Amino acid sequence: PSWPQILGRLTDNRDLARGQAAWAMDQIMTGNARPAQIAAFAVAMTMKAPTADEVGELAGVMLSHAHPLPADTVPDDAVDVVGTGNTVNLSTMAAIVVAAAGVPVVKHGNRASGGADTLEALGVRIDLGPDLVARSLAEVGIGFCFAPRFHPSYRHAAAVRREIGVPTVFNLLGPLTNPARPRAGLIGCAFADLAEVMAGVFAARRSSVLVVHGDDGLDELTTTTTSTIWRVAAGSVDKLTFDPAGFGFARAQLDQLAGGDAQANAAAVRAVLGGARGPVRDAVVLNAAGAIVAHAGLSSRAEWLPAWEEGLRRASAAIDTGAAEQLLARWVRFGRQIL
Amino acid sequence: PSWPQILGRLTDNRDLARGQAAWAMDQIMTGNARPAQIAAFAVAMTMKAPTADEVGELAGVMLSHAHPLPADTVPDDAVDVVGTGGTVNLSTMAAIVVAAAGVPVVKHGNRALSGGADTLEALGVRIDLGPDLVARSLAEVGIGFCFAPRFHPSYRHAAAVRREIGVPTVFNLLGPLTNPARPRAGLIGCAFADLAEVMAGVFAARRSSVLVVHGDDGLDELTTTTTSTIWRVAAGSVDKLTFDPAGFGFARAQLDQLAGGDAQANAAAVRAVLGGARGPVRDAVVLNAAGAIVAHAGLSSRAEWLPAWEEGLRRASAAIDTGAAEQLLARWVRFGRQILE
Ligand SMILES: COc1ccc(C(=O)CC(=O)C(F)(F)F)cc1
Ligand SMILES: COc1ccc(C(=O)CC(=O)C(F)(F)F)cc1
Repeated sequence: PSWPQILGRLTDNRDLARGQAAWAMDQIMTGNARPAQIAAFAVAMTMKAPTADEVGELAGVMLSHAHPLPADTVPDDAVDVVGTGNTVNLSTMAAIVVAAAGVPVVKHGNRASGGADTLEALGVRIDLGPDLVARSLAEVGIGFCFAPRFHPSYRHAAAVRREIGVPTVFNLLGPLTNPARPRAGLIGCAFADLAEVMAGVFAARRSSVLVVHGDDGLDELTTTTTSTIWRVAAGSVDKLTFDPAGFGFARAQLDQLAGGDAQANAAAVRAVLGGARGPVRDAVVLNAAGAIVAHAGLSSRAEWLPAWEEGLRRASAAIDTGAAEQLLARWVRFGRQIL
Repeated sequence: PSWPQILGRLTDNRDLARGQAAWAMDQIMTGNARPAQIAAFAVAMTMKAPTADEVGELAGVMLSHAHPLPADTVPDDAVDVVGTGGTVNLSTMAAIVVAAAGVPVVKHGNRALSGGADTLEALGVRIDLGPDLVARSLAEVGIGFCFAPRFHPSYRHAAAVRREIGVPTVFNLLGPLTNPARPRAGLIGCAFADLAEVMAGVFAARRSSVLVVHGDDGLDELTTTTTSTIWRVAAGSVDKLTFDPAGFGFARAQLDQLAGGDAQANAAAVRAVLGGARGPVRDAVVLNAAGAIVAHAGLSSRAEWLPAWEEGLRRASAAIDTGAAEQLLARWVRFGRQILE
């Protein structure tokens, strides 16, 4: 195995042999890959079109280098709510709403607005060690794994990612390398082909996940139009077309849903959790419900439609009853009380 | 203009906007491109499939950073004989034969398996010479060699990345398109049919008289193992042709018979061929030398394809069998040894 061999195979538009993606990622994680080699691999893998097996090797090697949460501190029904990339506004709000509905949530991200930035603008302490993320989950029902603290060996790839800027297969790794390893979640992707790849990876993990792609390009469930959902459970995938109009959701415009910077997002979080109505609320409710449906897929034998009706009810209620606003405040309170 | 913009465009399999490739290359040449950005660009451009316009921008910017040869020192009808990589043994021998046939030759390359420059050094040729001495070599010997690191010092950042990733990229095309002497004709081989057509487009834009050649066995030269595709470039237009050496009496050969080796072995092969040794290596050398001579003729006329080749094959054969090729290499070595005094 070597870079000329692996890079050559990719530029020739061939899928890699089993273990080659893993070899490449291990070189990258151990500081043995030159920045040029990392970049070449990232780009070549992207333009070749990665397979689920390849991405599975990349994520798997990365996790083998990550710091875990302490034993028996992550509830086995914890969920993730995130997109691959911007809808940080939607995913941040959805995550808070899901937690306020009684579902444990553990997120994973970094400062870019990134997921971490919006949370910091709300007064949340994002940079916590494993022991305290665990406490946060137990005491608040939500936690955040700061990527630099849990994936320190990813620093070389991270530097290259910043330098080239363009999205690559590495953008898919965030959701697939949550160090808390939640077994469920709502995972958005901006590209349909890659969404399907991600669903394949989650399937092999026996997770209960909704991998979602707005047919308008959104890396969340959209209200602008239909969405494609890759419904993942019991080692298999159920691909379907999803229309929120069937749940009474008005059609919105794309410019209404797009996130902004950390402060603009924070302002939007405060307004929505305060009860402000509009397209942004609807999108948050929609994706929160999606996460709740995924959560139900773990234990409940509840069917698709009734699961959604209950998920939408619980999401809306988490906002309307002030539970979400109250949970965020409790989350901020927790970080301040650590000192 | 930015890397995310340019790299984003390529990963979406779109051709670049005008000037974007030029911007990228200028960043690379001035040392302002990070290795990761250079690598990303090279790979992305390769997998998208580069256009003639894009490569023309790369080559043009690279040339603007290069040291030129002195004014009025390069003969108007100088030719190049080179491959973009798989046959260094063949292009080197063909170059000497072409020079011996009276066609000025100016090559361009680097030390590498013996590279083009390495083989010549093994024969006693001084390869690392400034522009004034390359000019003198062309005048006094009829052949010259531009040492790439000497003429393209600002390319060091790109070359370091090329070695690191190892895989062939669009940058492998730049050698023949950035010859500092800027010969207007030549025999240019490429191991990839699609990239060969791109190069032909660039030479056409320059209104060069060139044969871009591709062995249908993956050879970056005219092969004797099988047929070859040839893009006849002349008068700003391109004619794509199939080429069978058998139509000129050449017997089919095996690929392993044209096998290069270390610099000492290639040198031995050069001495053998120039000494008149018959065989498939000679045949391949004569065939590629003739190709360059046909391209040279295209500068001053549009002679018929078949008789051009027959005269070219004849001239190349004569250059060897008169001893002219062997004598020219000796004059080349002699010239190099004279520089010290
Ligand atoms: C300096 O060390 C680091 C710098 C940046 C990062 C990330 O940025 C990773 C990230 O988002 C992930 F995809 F979630 F993993 C990790 C380590
Ligand atoms: C140390 O600085 C350098 C190192 C290597 C080279 C090349 O090797 C370029 C080359 O082949 C060309 F495309 F023909 F120009 C140039 C400068």
